[PDB]
Amino acid sequence: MTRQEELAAARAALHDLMTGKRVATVQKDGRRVEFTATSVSDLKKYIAELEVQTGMTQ
Repeated sequence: MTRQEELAAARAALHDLMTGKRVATVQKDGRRVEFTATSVSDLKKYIAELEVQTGMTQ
């Protein structure tokens, strides 16, 4: 129902990784999101997709 939200929260850290955060690492039911302040940009796109996927069922 709403599993992409958890890491989408990780996105929150990720967008922060760009400045505040530094390294995000989460566990999902299909893929893994482990990133730092080097690929977080490319990741933010991936996580951004994730984000938009959040609350897929409301």
